[PDB]
Amino acid sequence: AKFTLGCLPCLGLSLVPEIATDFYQQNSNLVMTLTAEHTETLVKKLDLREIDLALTMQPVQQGDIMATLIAEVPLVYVDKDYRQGAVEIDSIDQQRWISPGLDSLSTAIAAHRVFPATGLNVETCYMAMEFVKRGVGCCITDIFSARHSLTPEMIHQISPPMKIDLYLLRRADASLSPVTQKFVDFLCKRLRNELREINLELYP
Amino acid sequence: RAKFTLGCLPCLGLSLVPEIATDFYQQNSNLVMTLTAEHTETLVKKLDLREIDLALTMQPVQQGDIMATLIAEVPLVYVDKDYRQGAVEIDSIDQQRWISPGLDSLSTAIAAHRVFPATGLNVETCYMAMEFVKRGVGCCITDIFSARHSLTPEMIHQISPPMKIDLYLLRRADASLSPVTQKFVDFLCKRLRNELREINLEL
Ligand SMILES: O=C(O)Cc1c[nH]c2ccccc12
Ligand SMILES: O=C(O)Cc1c[nH]c2ccccc12
Ligand SMILES: [Mg+2]
Ligand SMILES: [Mg+2]
Repeated sequence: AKFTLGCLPCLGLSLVPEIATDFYQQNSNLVMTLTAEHTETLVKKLDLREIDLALTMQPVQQGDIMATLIAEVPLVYVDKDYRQGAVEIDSIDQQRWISPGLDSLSTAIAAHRVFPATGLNVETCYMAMEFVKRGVGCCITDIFSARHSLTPEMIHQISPPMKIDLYLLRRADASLSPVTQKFVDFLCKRLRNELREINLELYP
Repeated sequence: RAKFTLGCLPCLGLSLVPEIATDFYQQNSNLVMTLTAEHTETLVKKLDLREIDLALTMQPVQQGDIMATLIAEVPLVYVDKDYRQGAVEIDSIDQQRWISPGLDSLSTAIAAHRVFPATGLNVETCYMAMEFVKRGVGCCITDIFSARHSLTPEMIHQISPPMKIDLYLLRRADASLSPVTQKFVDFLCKRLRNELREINLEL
C-alpha cells in the first residue's frame, strides 16, 4: 500500500499530520507520502501523477480529476485589535485589510464584499496569521489556520456565519487500492469530526 | 506606486520573512507588498513566469536566466522527541524511524553524508514533518528555522559533523528591479544574514 496526499497549507499545519499519524500507527505495511502546496500546484501534481489525493477548497474539472465536496469549513475574521463576538463584513476597516491570495477564499469573501486593493497581499495562510499577530492588519481566513496560529481572542465568527467548501480531489481514470480507500474514509471521518468540535468552540 | 512580490520556502515564511517584511513595510509608505510561501520548484517556476519578483530558496539555479545572491549558511539539525542528549552523528541515526523529506535541496545535503533507505513515511513539507516529530512518530534532519518554530529546544540537536545548507535570494537575470525593490533586497539580505550570524553563535 502506497499513496501520496497533498493538502492546502492550512490543513498541513496540524490536522492532516494528526490524522495521518493516527492512521499510520493503526496500519503499518504502507508507504505514506505527504506534502502541502497551494491549489494550483496540487492540481498540477495530480495531473502529473506526483500525488494521488489532494485536499483543496475549490473544485476542478480538469482532465479526469474528480473533486468531492466532503465538508464545509468556517471562515473567521482575525485581528489583534479587540472585537466583541461576531463581525459583519461591512464593519471591517478596508484600510487594515490584508488581501488573501487563496482564490476560493477571496472569491467567497467577494460574494459578500469587494475590498479595494491594499498595500499588503498574502497568499499563504500562516504567513498572513503572522502579520495579524504583529498587528499589521486583519483578514478573513479558514478556522484551521486561525486556530493553529492565533489565540482564541483574536478569532471571530462572521455575521452572518461564513463557510467555504472543502474538497477531496483524485483522478477518476486512476484506481485506488483498498488501503488508500480505507485512508480516504478515515480522513473524511476525522475531518468531519474535527469540524464538529470546532463548531462547539466557535459558539459565542 | 512601488510594488514587489516575494516568494519564500515554507520554513522561512513561518516566522522570519513575515517579521522582516513587517519591518520594511512599515519603514516604506506607498508600497504594495505581495508575499507567498511555496516549494523550491514552484518558486523557480513562478520567477521564470514573472509571477514573483524574488524568491528565497536553499538551492542555486543552474545555468539559465536566474541570478542567485548567496545570503548565508543555514544550520541543519536533527529533531527527535525521544533523543535526550547532544550532537548526533549521521550514522547513529535510526533508519527505521527516519522520516524522509522527499527529493529537495535538504535531501541532497543529507545524501552527501548518508543514503537513508526507503522508509514508511515521506514528508515533503517542513512544518508537517515537525508535527510527526512532535507526536513521536519519527526523526528527521531539518533546517533550524522550521525546527525552532514548531519544536521545543529539547527536541533540536546539532549534527556531527555540523551540516549546513546555503540560503539564496533569486531574481530574474533579465529584469531590473525598481529602486524600492532593490532597497528591500538589501534590507532582507542583511537581516537574514544577521539573524543567522546570531543563530550560528547560539549553537
Ligand atoms: O494557504 C492556504 O491554506 C490558502 C489560504 C487559506 N487561508 C488563507 C488566508 C490568507 C491567504 C491564504 C490562505
Ligand atoms: O518545506 C520546506 O521549507 C523545505 C524543507 C525544509 N526543511 C524540511 C524538512 C522536511 C521536509 C521538507 C523541508
Ligand atoms: Mg493547530
Ligand atoms: Mg506551505
